[PDB]
Amino acid sequence: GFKQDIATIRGDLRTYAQDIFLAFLNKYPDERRYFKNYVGKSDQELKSMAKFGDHTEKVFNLMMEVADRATDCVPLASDANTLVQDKQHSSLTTGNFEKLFVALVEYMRASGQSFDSQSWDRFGKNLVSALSSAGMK
Ligand code: HEM
Ligand SMILES: [C-]#N
Repeated sequence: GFKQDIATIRGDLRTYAQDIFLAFLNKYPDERRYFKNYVGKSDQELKSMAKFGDHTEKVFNLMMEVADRATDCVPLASDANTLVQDKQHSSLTTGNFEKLFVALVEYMRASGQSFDSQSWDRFGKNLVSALSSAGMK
């Protein structure tokens, strides 16, 4: 279930973080231009970049924290607010986050692993709603 998935993802955090983030940029190429140092690089070129590994680790580390603090796949309003008030995410709309979770849920289904994809779908949707409520457009 959801709680086991957080353990699975944490167990190989860099590998999952990089793969899902890559699935996200490739499915939604417009989102690549938010990350200027990732423009014009192939999957393996990005995986050879130290800063890509580091960034993706930190993102999925935080996502797992929010997921672990969540009750029944609903994240904390203060966790949502953190994402909304952050300098780096100030010029985003909830649409960017929705796309990340589509790519994440798709990835889970296409993998061979027994991920609880429906719980991650709910989690994504509840996070998006919590982002709107905190003032994200
Ligand atoms: C729940 C989902 C997300 C989480 C948990 C998250 C978290 C983070 C964190 C912790 C950082 C700082 C990493 C560091 O210190 O290097 C960061 C950077 C950033 N994120 Fe996100 N993020 C999420 C979704 C998104 C989305 C959907 C976008 C837009 C496509 C986005 C755009 C950015 C940008 C532009 C930066 C700054 C780039 C840089 O470090 O040079 N984030 N994010
Ligand atoms: C943030 N990626």
